[PDB]
Formats: sequence, C-alpha cells, structure tokens
Amino acid sequence: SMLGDVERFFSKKALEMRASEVRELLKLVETSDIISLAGGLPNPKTFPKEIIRDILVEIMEKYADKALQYGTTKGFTPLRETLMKWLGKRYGISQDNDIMITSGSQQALDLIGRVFLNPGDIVVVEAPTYLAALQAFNFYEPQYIQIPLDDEGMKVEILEEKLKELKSQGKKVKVVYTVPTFQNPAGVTMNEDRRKYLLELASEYDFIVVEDDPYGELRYSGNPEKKIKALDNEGRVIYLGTFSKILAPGFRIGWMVGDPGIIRKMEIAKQSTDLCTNVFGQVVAWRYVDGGYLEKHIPEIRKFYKPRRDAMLEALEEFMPEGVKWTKPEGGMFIWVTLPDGIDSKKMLERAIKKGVAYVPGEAFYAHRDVKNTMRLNFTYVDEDKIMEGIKRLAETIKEELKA
Amino acid sequence: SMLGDVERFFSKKALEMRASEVRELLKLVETSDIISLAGGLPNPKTFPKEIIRDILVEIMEKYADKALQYGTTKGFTPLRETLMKWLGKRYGISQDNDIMITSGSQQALDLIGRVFLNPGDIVVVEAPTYLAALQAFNFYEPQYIQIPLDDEGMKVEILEEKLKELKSQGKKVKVVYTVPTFQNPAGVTMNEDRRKYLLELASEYDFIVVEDDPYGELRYSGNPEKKIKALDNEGRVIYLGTFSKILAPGFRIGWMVGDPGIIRKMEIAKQSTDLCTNVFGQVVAWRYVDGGYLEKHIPEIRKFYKPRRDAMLEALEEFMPEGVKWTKPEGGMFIWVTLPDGIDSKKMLERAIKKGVAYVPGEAFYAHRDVKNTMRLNFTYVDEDKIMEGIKRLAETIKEELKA
Ligand SMILES: Cc1ncc(COP(=O)(O)O)c(CN)c1O
Ligand SMILES: Cc1ncc(COP(=O)(O)O)c(CN)c1O
Ligand SMILES: Nc1ccccc1C(=O)CC(=O)C(=O)O
Ligand SMILES: Nc1ccccc1C(=O)CC(=O)C(=O)O
Ligand SMILES: O=C(O)c1cc(O)c2ccccc2n1
Ligand SMILES: N[C@@H](CCC(=O)O)C(=O)O
Ligand SMILES: O=C(O)CCC(=O)C(=O)O
Ligand SMILES: O=C(O)CCC(=O)C(=O)O
Ligand SMILES: O=C(O)/C=C/CC(=O)O
Ligand SMILES: O=C(O)/C=C/CC(=O)O
Repeated sequence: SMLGDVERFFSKKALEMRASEVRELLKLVETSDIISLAGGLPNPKTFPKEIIRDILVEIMEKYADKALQYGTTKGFTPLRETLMKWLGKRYGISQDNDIMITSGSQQALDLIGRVFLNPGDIVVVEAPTYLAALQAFNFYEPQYIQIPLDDEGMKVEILEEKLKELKSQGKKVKVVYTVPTFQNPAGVTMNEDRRKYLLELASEYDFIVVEDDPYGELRYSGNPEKKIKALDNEGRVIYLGTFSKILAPGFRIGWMVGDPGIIRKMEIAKQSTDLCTNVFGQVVAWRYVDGGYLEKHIPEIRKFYKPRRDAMLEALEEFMPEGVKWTKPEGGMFIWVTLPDGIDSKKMLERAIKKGVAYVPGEAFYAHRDVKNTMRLNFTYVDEDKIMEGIKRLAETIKEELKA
Repeated sequence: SMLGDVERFFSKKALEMRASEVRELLKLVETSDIISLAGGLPNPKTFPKEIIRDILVEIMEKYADKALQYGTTKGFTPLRETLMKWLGKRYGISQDNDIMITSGSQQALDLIGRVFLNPGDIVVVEAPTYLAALQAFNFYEPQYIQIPLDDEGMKVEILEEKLKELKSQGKKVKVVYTVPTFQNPAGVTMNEDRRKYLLELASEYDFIVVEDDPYGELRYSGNPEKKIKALDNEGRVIYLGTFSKILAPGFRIGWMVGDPGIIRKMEIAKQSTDLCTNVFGQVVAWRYVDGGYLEKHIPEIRKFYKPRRDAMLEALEEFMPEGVKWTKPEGGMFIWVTLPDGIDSKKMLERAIKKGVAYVPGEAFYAHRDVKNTMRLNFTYVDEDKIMEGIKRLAETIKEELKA
C-alpha cells in the first residue's frame, strides 16, 4: 500500500478478514491443465442462450424503460408476482408470505445476518454447510452449533439434544440455517420426517429456519421433496431461491420469501446496501418465468447433468480403494467424499495437484473446522471424460497417501 | 406479522431501522398527478437504447458465456482495464491505483462503512450531504461532524477549525466523505483551491477522503474540474464512480478506485455480501466504454438536461418571492433552495402537495437533522413544461406560507 500501515484505518471486522490460502491455490489451479473437481460453477452448456437472446429483444422492444431505470428496493413487481405464483403451484408455498428480490442468495445471507444477529447470538448450521454462508454470517459474530449430516441430511435428533443442553444453560438458538436438498457441499437431502421434526423444534424452542434451496430443480433421480417452507404453518421459515443454477448466475438475481414483518425489515436493511437489485436482470428473469421458459428448460438442465453425476459415481465405485466413502446425491452439483485412516485432505491436496487433480478440502465447510478427512467434488463443469480420469487420479493419490 | 412480536428476533441495528414518513409520502406522490420535483432519477430519454440493443446483440454473439457465468469478486477484468484507461485519459487519475467493480456506488458506501468504521469513529460529511450515504454509514454507528457548503462547495476552512478542535480533545477524523461536483443535493461544486486544501488537511491530520462522483460528466456550463483523486499524490482518496447517470441505473454497475491495500480489503468484504456484481451488466458496461459509445453519448446527455436546468433557473428567478435563494448548478440533477423567515420546509410540504407540487424537504440530508428551511428540487425527470408550472406552484406555496 502507498499509505504504509493501511491497517491503521481498518475496522475491527476488517482486520479479522483474510484471504484463504486454499481458495487462492484453487484459483491458480483452475487456470492450469489440472483436472479440477474443486469448482462450484454450473456448466455454460446449460445456459438457455437462445431463450435469453429472444428475451433481450423483447425487453428492448417493450420494457426498455422499466429494465433500465432504478427499481424499488423490494424488487420488480411482475417478477415478485410471477415467483409467488410459481412457488405456489410448484411447491405449495403459501401466498400469505411476502417476497423480496435479492442480488443473489448470497445477499440474502448477508441480510439475514444483518437483521437477526447480534454478537454472540447462536446459529445452528449443518456440519458440513455452505462455506459462503459461514462467511456471510461471520461478519456479525455469531456462535455456531454444528449438527452432523448423515445420508438423510441433518441429524435433527442431535439438534434436539443440543437444544435441550443449551436450554439447561439458559441459552437458546436464534436461527437454524439449512441447505436441505442436494446440499452444497454434501449432496444429501433432509428427509420428510426430519423436515417436519425440525419445524416442531422451531415451534418448541422458538427459532427461525432459513431454508437455502439453489438446487431443488436439478433433480436427476427420485421424487421431489416437500420444501420445508411448504410445511411452514407458523411463518418461521425464510426460503431462499436463486436463478443462478436454473437460468445463469451472471444476472445475480435471487429471492427471499417469508413472514411480511421479516421481509419488511429486510427491505429496509437492503436499501442502504445496494439501492435495488439490478432491474435489467429482474426483467429478464420475469420474462423467463412468466413466459414459461423456466418450466421448459429445467428438464434440459436435468438431462445434461444426470450423466455427469452418474459418470462420477461409476468412476468412484470402480477406482476408489476400500475405506473411502461418498455420498450419492439425487441431484445438484456435488459429491462428498470421506477418507479412511485419518487422512487430512487439506495436506493431501498437495499430492493431488502433483498427480493432476484438485478438489476442495472439506475443513472450511465446518463452522469449527474440526473435520479434516472430507472433500467436495463437483461433476457439473469439468469435461465429461475428464470426470473418469480425474476420479482415477484422485483414487491413485489416496492409495499413495495411505501407504508408509 | 404471523410470529406476533417478530421484533424479538431482530438485531440491535435492525430494531433501530425505520421507514421514513416523508420518503413514504413522496412514493405516493410520484404515482399521482402532482408535479413532483422530489425525484432523484435520471430521464429515460437519456438512456442510449439503440447502443444498448447493439451491445446486447454483440454479447450474445461473442461474449455469452463470460456475461452469463459467475464473475470474480473484484470485477470483470476488461471493464476494470477499460475504466482505468478512461479515468487516466479523461481525468488524469494515476494508474498506480487499483479498481474494484461495485453493485452501484451505493454498495461502495456500505463497503466503506464495513471496512473503515468502528462504532464511534468520526466521519466528516458536508451539510447537506447525500442522504443514502448517511443511511449506509449509519449501520456502522459513526459520529458525524458536519461541514457547511457555500456556493463553492465544502467550507474547507471550517473543516480545519473543527479538525483543530477535535485534536484539542485528543480525537481524530477517520474519513471525510465528499460529493464535490454538482452535489446531490446542493448542486454546488468544490473549487480547485479547496480540493487541494482538503488534501493538505488529509495529510496533516491523517484521514482518508472518499470522493463520490456520479455527476461530473453531466456538465452544462463552465469548464471541467480536476477530480480530487487526480490531485492525490498520497493515495488517500477513494474515488467512486457509477454508470447510473451516464448509461442507465438498471444495470447497477459502479466502481471504486484507490490504494491497492484498501481495494484488497474491500474485495474480501464484498465477497460475502454478494459474491460478484452482476457480470452481464459488467460486460454491457465494458462494451459501452471500450466501444467508444460512452464518449459519444455524454454530449447528448448534456444537451438534453441543460435546457431543463435553465428552465428551472428561469422560473425560480421569475416566480420566487424575495428572500428565497437557490443554488446555480453547473451540472447534475438538482437545485437547492433556502427559504427565509424560518419556514420549516418539512411542515410546508403538506401545503405544497395541496397546491399540486412536491419536493424533498432538506432536513434528512443533514447528519444532525438541524437545518429546516431547505429543499431539493430535481429538473431531470419532469417534463419539461411542468418545470415552469411546478416552480410557480412552489412559489405561491411559499408566498402563502409566509402569511401568518
Ligand atoms: C447453498 C448455496 N447458497 C447460495 C448460493 C449462492 O448463490 P447466489 O448465486 O444466488 O448468490 C449457492 C450457489 N448456487 C449455494 O450453494
Ligand atoms: C452522490 C451520490 N452517490 C451515490 C449514488 C448512488 O448511485 P448508484 O446508482 O451507483 O448506486 C447517487 C445516486 N446517483 C448519488 O447521487
Ligand atoms: N467456483 C465457484 C463458482 C461460483 C460460486 C462459488 C464457487 C466456489 O465454490 C468458491 C468461490 O470461489 C466463490 O464462491 O467465490
Ligand atoms: N429514486 C431514487 C433512486 C436513487 C437515488 C435516490 C432516489 C430518490 O431520491 C427517490 C426518487 O428518485 C423517486 O422516488 O423518484
Ligand atoms: O424530513 C424527514 O423526516 C425525512 C425525509 C426524508 O426524505 C428521509 C429519507 C430517509 C430517511 C429519513 C428521512 N426523513
Ligand atoms: N479452504 C476454503 C477456503 C476458505 C477457508 O479456508 O476458509 C476453500 O477450500 O474454499
Ligand atoms: O433449485 C433449483 O434449481 C430450482 C429452483 C430453486 O429451487 C432455486 O433456484 O432457488
Ligand atoms: O463525470 C465525471 O467526472 C466522473 C463521474 C462519472 O461520470 C461517473 O461516476 O460515472
Ligand atoms: O456453487 C457455489 O458457488 C458454492 C460453492 C461453495 C463455496 O465454496 O462457497
Ligand atoms: O437519486 C438520486 O440520484 C439521489 C437521491 C438522494 C436521496 O434521497 O438519497
């Protein structure tokens, strides 16, 4: 810096902000010849570019001033209306909720942290959970309680145990954050019973549930789950959706649906952070839903990604040595791998890159960073032939790691 | 709310967020048939819609995957590079600075608050200043020091006097926030001597200057000022620009240029707030600048607004009674009016609306809400015949107000 010790101007929270060594390493990896399984990007082959071109034309013909002018903080009315009708019909979400458009779901997470969290307030997350949610919430200094996943998602029975223990200490949880369908990073889905059990606990212990659902339309097998929000009789759930993995991420348009008192406060918090979400992309998203193109395109996204999931699951079964385990997602973008014998997957990353493969070590996905033997793999966006070769390279790296 | 006392879940800062009575009133006014001079919107007649259509075509042909995929937090590299070349050539801003793309300048103000402000830190603003900057920074709980404007912008001598008084209390200012060209709301411009004086004080007292410049290209008379940033040999200035008033606000694209140590911290802070600014609008903006269209379009924006500033200045001179004073902007969107005899312009707004005219009362533009006799008028976004009729209605409202 030209200011010398620029840190002298920084706030306390800014002084705690750091670049991640692993993040920086993976950025460098993505530009080289290594087969990276570390990405969290959707595949541009799934972006509906012809439909988008037709919508851009339509916008310049018919809606140009609306798309180009400042918008309201809450969002473009027609997009709000179209999303609530979609959400109603498709998922059974109740029309008594209100809706706000956000600059991606990522912004929704930051607003959640702003509107609900005082320093020390307790937030329950899954272990693992979405890394950037931990990052959004950490600005507001919560305390976390981690609830392990199994193959049927959050172990809600362990959450009950922890709630009773917190109660015995005169403490309570304020928010439970869940990514309950095709989780980033674990790939697994909370079953129906657990969703209903979560909502009983939310009533009994008086907390808010944030359901973050980017991936529910990217279903490749099985039958559709009930959204937690569709079971929410009390108005305790805030449901987050996004166009990032159903349209394209580049428009940065997401939505937040919940109790109108909650949404009103979120609108005021958002006003100061950005004035509105970009209206141009909101009009694109409105045409995409209201014109029926979303409903038509979803099955093409699904046909695209399914064989990539399946190739990766075949390669793991064929190549991985005994002791290695992995999730079996019904949808989404990720498979999550657990190593035997106490291998530390972060230390192992060095070895993996030297054998021509990369993955995200799972440690940063745990709020307590306490689990060291996990990895997140992505199947959406390496070449579909590079999945087999990637998984083989990873398998051989694990074999080498396991010996003397 | 269906949760009853939903406030039980809200953070301390959320409990102190409130809707503004006047802002809500003015929203209702814009719907109706009142002549509103209260807007802060640019006129869609200045949006370069043909150029935008050609660029959208171009993007879908050549840049579709870049425009539709997630971007880096810092911004789209070609827009960053083209902006730095533009700012170098046009304004003489040094290439030693770094640049981050923001989701409007508004987001830049929130990030400045996050990165620099601990509760109690002292921020100097102009009196009046940009309302949404007060609102952005208020989340971070600064103390403000207010420096009056005169017709040549911030009275930097008064800022020296206050810096000396603070120093005698063992205290110092962290950030001076200035909107030094065609201010929103006052319309006036800090002269060159004061710019240089500000930067000497910045050195002597060790603070950072945030220069927020949405309007500098909307110049209708006079010669171009030197940007404070162009005079900044120490790297103490963070320069904020936006495409809102020179392309269209709907893309929500702005930029922040400053010391690389500062910009690195801003990038980390942003990452968790929104991942990236919408890439699709960043590509549009990149073509608009690099393609030479910004430079061609600026003179058409200026030709459009100039006669509207002039009509409003003519009407005020012809209609306003004695004692009323107003600023005489060389550019931008606003003219600022001062009422005599202790009229409270907030109380007078009711009277004005009954006579078919509206404006923004000036009180909320003061950090200390202590000046009661001012008003912000906008000339960009009506009609341009309703300007004369609006100002006449306003003049008669003031005459009646001045009577018992
Ligand atoms: C769990 C989760 N939450 C939210 C996000 C952030 O998404 P957005 O692009 O909407 O900001 C993602 C990525 N699709 C995610 O995996
Ligand atoms: C002084 C000032 N700063 C910031 C902004 C917000 O601009 P943006 O659309 O880039 O968020 C405005 C509105 N043009 C403004 O007048
Ligand atoms: N590779 C990605 C692409 C898009 C969103 C997240 C990811 C990630 O998994 C991490 C990342 O770099 C980020 O979030 O900014
Ligand atoms: N609308 C805005 C957009 C950006 C910044 C200020 C404002 C306003 O001041 C409000 C306004 O224009 C209006 O209600 O017409
Ligand atoms: O005079 C007012 O009471 C007033 C007027 C405004 O335009 C405001 C905008 C934002 C916040 C508070 C506000 N208060
Ligand atoms: N290890 C993280 C980087 C951030 C962190 O370590 O906290 C990742 O793989 O994305
Ligand atoms: O998850 C999907 O991909 C479908 C729609 C949705 O749930 C969302 O995008 O938020
Ligand atoms: O006009 C200027 O001088 C710079 C301000 C500007 O145009 C912008 O922010 O876009
Ligand atoms: O898909 C994504 O963008 C999320 C990836 C998980 C993370 O690294 O935050
Ligand atoms: O819209 C603008 O350009 C300025 C608005 C000022 C405000 O009311 O915050």
